[PDB]
Amino acid sequence: VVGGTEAQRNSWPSQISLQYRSGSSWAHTCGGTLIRQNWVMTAAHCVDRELTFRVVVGEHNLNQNNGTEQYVGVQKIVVHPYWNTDDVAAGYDIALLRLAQSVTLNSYVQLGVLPRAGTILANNSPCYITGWGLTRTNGQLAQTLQQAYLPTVDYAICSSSSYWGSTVKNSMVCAGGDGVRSGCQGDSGGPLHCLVNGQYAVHGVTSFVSRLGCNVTRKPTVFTRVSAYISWINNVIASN
Ligand SMILES: [Ca+2]
Repeated sequence: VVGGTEAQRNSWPSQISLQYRSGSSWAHTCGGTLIRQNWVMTAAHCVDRELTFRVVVGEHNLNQNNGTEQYVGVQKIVVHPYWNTDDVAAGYDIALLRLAQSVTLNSYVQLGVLPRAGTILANNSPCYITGWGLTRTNGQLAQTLQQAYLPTVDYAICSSSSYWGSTVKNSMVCAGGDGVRSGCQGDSGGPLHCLVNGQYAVHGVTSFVSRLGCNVTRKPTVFTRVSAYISWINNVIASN
């Protein structure tokens, strides 16, 4: 997250850290959202490579013990059937991870609230992006969970030639683009939390930013629109 601020420890309890094993140690690679005690929602491009993955819930500071973390391996990976790693602009950047064990819910670990199917947000709706991603283009990961206010940019405006144009589809949600705040490498797969009916719900899965850089004027961070995948998500969890 570029242009963000440290979030109050565990103020976004459904946020998870997706890590892979590198030799004898682990490394953060993506964010994710806990949607069931044993299911995590993240981006398909986060699991393109065949490595060993693990999920950490109740995390805040990646480098030290907070006394609230729970570590669990990934037992099954279900990527959307239409995902094409060579065409992220085509969409379908969403994957579901079945955890090897069910995590314990508590003050630091809670399930994320998903929107109703088909729900589209009005322009400039209040939302927040959270993650441990780069805090600057070509920079380095944040040690502590970061958050940034990132209001939405509706499809009409986002798909105009003045922004992303044809690159963005209705199956995506755009947010930010103020040139100061944005998601960045490492935030991928993470949530876009938006206030709806007095309640924060996860409306997006961080997917991509401009090739030119993370925080670019008129190049909002693009997210997979979760509300377009409710049926698929429900069919997978009630089958696996
Ligand atoms: Ca920690």
